[PDB]
Amino acid sequence: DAEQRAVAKALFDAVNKHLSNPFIEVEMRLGQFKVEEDANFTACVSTEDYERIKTYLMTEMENSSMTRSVTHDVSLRGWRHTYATDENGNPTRCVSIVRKKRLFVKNIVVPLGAYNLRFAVSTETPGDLRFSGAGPRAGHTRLKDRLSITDGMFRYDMTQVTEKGVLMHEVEIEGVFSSHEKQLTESWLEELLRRAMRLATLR
Ligand SMILES: CCCn1cnc2c1c(=O)n(C)c(=O)n2C
Repeated sequence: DAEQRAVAKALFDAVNKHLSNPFIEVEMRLGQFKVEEDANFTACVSTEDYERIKTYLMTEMENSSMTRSVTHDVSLRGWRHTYATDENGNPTRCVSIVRKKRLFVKNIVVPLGAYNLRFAVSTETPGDLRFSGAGPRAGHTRLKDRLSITDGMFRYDMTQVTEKGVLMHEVEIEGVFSSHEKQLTESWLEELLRRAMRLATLR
């Protein structure tokens, strides 16, 4: 509690200078270190931990708005092309083209036995949609089966990502702001830690 307030202030003092940037995004990702060979941190949770997180959120947030989308992402020259998906899971039309620029990244200290937490602030700038002419297979692709639960200023994202045949499970929390420059405050960052720590320690 007392230390949670300190890290919330440390996060805010580092992110404060960036809130004037348009298209800024803030996220807290569950994950773990040294779970695949060539990577340091991997933003994934186990299959059964994903499921236990799901029912927790389904029960404690059953009153909240819930969306559900299947999309097909293509990484190409640093840009991410998002495609809509048909009944078979296959790409149709390109809906958005965005470029992600990491601004600030912080590792959150976590209780022993809980999932690691990664706090990231970045810009996701939309781009010229004519670049969809490259098609949905010009680069590495990820099929994303996302369940989003929006609760106030927080959006929980639970995603099954099929990539090169293997299916991974991802859990993250995003900020839902009308104006992040005015609404992302210390007390918001303190709550983000509270809610992320709850998911990370569900065992
Ligand atoms: C990479 C610089 C060129 N470029 C400028 N804007 C772009 C690109 C691009 O390659 N791709 C794939 C894009 O999607 N956009 C929006």
